[PDB]
Amino acid sequence: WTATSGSCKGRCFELQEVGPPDCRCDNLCKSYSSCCHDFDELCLKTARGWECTKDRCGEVRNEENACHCSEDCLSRGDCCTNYQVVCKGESHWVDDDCEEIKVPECPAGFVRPPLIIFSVDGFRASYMKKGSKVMPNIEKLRSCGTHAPYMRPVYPTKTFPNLYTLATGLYPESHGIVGNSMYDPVFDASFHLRGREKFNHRWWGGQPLWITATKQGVRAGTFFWSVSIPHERRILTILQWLSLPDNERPSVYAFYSEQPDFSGHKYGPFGPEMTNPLREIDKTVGQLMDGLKQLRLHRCVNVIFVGDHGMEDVTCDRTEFLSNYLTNVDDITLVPGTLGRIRAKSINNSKYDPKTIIAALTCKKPDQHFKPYMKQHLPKRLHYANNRRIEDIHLLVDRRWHVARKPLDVYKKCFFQGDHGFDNKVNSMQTVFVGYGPTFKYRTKVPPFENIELYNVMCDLLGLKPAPNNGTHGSLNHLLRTNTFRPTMPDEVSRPNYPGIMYLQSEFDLGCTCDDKVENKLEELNKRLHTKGSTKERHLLYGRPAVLYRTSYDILYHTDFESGYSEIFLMPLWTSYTISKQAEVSSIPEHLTNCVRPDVRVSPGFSQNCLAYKNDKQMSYGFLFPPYLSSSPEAKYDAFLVTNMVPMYPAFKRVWAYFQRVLVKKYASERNGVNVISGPIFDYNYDGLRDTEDEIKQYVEGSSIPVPTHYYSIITSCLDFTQPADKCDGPLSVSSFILPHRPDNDESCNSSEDESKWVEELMKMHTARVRDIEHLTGLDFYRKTSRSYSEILTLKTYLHTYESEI
Ligand SMILES: *[C@@H]1O[C@H](CO)[C@@H](O[C@@H]2O[C@H](CO)[C@@H](O[C@@H]3O[C@H](CO[C@H]4O[C@H](CO)[C@@H](O)[C@H](O[C@H]5O[C@H](CO)[C@@H](O)[C@H](O)[C@@H]5O[C@H]5O[C@H](CO)[C@@H](O)[C@H](O)[C@@H]5O)[C@@H]4O)[C@@H](O)[C@H](O[C@H]4O[C@H](CO)[C@@H](O)[C@H](O)[C@@H]4O[C@H]4O[C@H](CO)[C@@H](O)[C@H](O)[C@@H]4O)[C@@H]3O)[C@H](O)[C@H]2NC(C)=O)[C@H](O)[C@H]1NC(C)=O
Ligand SMILES: C=C(C(=O)C[C@@H](C)[C@H]1CC[C@@]2(C)[C@@H]3CC[C@H]4[C@H](C(=O)O)[C@H](O)C[C@H](O)[C@@]45C[C@@]35CC[C@]12C)C(C)C
Ligand SMILES: [Ca+2]
Ligand code: NA
Ligand code: NA
Ligand SMILES: [Zn+2]
Repeated sequence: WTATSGSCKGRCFELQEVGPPDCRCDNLCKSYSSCCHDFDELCLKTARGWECTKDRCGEVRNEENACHCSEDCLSRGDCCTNYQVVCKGESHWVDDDCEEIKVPECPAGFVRPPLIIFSVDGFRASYMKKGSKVMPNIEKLRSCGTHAPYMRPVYPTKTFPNLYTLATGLYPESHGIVGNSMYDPVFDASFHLRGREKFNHRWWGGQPLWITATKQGVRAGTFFWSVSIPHERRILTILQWLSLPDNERPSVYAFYSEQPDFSGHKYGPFGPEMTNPLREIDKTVGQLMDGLKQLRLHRCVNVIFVGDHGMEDVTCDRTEFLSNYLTNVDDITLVPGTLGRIRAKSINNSKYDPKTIIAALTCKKPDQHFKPYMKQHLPKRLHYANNRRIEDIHLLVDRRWHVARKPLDVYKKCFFQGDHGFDNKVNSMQTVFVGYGPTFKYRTKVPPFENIELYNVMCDLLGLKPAPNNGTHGSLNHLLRTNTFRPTMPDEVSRPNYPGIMYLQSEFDLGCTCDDKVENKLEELNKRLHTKGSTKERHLLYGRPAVLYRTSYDILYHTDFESGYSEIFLMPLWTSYTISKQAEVSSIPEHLTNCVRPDVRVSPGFSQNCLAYKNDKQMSYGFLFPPYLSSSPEAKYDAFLVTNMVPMYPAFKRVWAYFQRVLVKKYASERNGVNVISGPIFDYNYDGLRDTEDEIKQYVEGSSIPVPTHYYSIITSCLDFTQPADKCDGPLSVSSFILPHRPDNDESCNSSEDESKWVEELMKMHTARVRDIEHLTGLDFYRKTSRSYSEILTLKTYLHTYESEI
């Protein structure tokens, strides 16, 4: 109930939302069906429209008017935004040359530059350039401020997940808004765009910017606007709040536009009808900036112009139907569209089996335009698994397509030409970022980055301490003139042992064999030097990764590679080696095919054993440093050490061997040498974080050899590729992957073909940020470079996406 009997007189667009049943006068009251009876009359005036005219200049104040053209209007703070242009011979903000804002130029009583977030729904990255002709205010912000060529949204690329990621710096799996539609099995409640459940606070996790601000004594505007409030009124209301006395004035504001998304759905991202929506958004930006200039705030406020996701061509006829694959279609509930989430229609149906569903949706049609996954097998870069609101079964849909349950869902439930929601590395899903103001840099282009990072920066812009979040604070310091955050490297927690030769061959009862018995102070002193780390500066180029949790591990040096070998997990945490552009690939020799050699530095009791592999009929093994890339026949023996071995399913070995034999050398040819760091990952609870020893669900049969869920590699080279990776003067270039360690290649429909037709495609899908590998391993890389730490933080958040140019 709401006793809407109170009055909004003197309360229009109040910031403090008042409690039931007292009627509300804030920008969300309409949405809660809760506004006082006179809210429209007093708060949403429209008379005479939104622009001053010559005949209105110096008029007598008429309180009925939407905005004012009278002489008192500037002090009152309620002029039309074009008032000084029409009445005082001033220029529009867009028509002024840009001039660098070296310091804030704010009126007295401003304690810090305000922040205004201007968020546009469905604003595809390529609109900045393709629409630049019809967007002159936006184009001036972009070209005069700091911009990225694009900004990467989170998966799924839908409105609510992304708008709440912007506000919190969290992945959807962490903030809990995992789609526009959700079922929470614990609450037994459903969340939908239309309905009352979405208003319930229990859905919304983490700590959004407005709560962060409020809790730290920084006043916030109310971020969101009921759909019926026209954009011109939203702008005028922001400009009003900015004219409030110092003790009442908010320090952060948001404007939100439903466009161009709304038109994009109807017309496609580039439908000819899309020009007018882009003009309209630009006019709105122009009104803000003229209004700011009027208040002498246009060289004082920081403005972020930011989108939530882009828009793709999607029509009705490009729909896959689950009824075409499954006999049992009415036994499931599907959350459909540009992603699929499947669960049992009924909890009482014990004939429901996810395995049989996955199988029936796996590579069944030539051009099948979706791919099923259990959620833990989704690419780790998506960070889309650790929430009970995300169903176990997921359909990753091809761009341009939809999945649906049955044809009747699609013609009896076409209109649309655009949609979004797809994999967040798809070029059409990319969105925009522009920062303009005293705190941002001047005419600066910054590389693409992810929207998870912005929360930290908005906290920085406001002098707030950010809540714990998934950004990497400092990785966007290069966007900023001032207010940078100077993080320090985490302290290493465990220090390594450096074991020498401590064990005789006969102490090992591992069931391994090696034709290595075939046998000089020249090279014998030389190879002892190699075991002491004499070639380490070649193979460990950025220092050793720091271990950020308590554990017991050994650094092992070899001619061709260095490693940090875990005595707990019985295998390396990391293996680091450099391959020059001129390195040669050799074969595994015949007499070494099945060779595994004990490592005299590491006890039997801390080693793997070959018997365990012989007796495990599902498990084989691979090597982290590839034997194919030994520097010499003699050095090749090091690669067959039991301490270089890791468990690998035969299906996975096909992937790994092709990577090691073919791709590494190829990368070295293309990048002028590469430094590779490889290693296992264990994430049995799919939370994106390194498992402790007690969390491992699977071991090599009869042993304590834990089976990795994933294998990573971090491949680093010189950004300036005319310098060799090992002698690089400047910035680095990286790409990385996290490959799921799976006993089949069902993910790859083409896998019965030669690896050259499917392995690289698999690896591209499982591309990763170094930061992702860090969360998953508790390692910190790039500890010793010549580079600034913020620059290394940026490198660590880099994702190599393999998409062609935006
Ligand atoms: C991205 O950034 C975020 C934030 O930095 C990272 O997420 C954090 O990860 C931490 C480790 O997983 C986690 O710490 C846990 O917190 C528990 C208390 O949490 C409550 O309070 C906080 C703080 O205000 C609040 O934010 C939480 O909100 C979550 O939960 C509600 C659920 O309704 C949601 O509304 C909300 O969206 C959020 O959900 C998300 O997180 C939870 C986990 O908390 C997931 O389950 C959800 O799916 C969703 O992803 C909470 O309200 C605390 O109880 C935990 O402590 C247990 O575990 C530790 C391990 O060290 C152990 O020492 C403790 O003793 C304790 O164990 C006991 O409970 C066990 C399980 O019940 C049991 O097995 C034991 O026997 C013990 O009895 C834990 O410390 C932190 O909460 C989240 N924060 C957020 C905001 O999500 C995230 O990791 C980052 N991602 C990446 C890839 O880096
Ligand atoms: C849980 C908290 C919240 O604030 C919860 C808070 C984040 C939630 C509660 C209400 C909510 C679901 C609104 C619903 C109506 C919608 C509008 C409309 O449909 O008329 C509009 O079209 C776009 C938009 O999607 C919109 C405004 C929102 C967005 C998010 C909101 C504000 C704490 C953290 C304070
Ligand atoms: Ca884990
Ligand atoms: Na085996
Ligand atoms: Na296959
Ligand atoms: Zn949309």
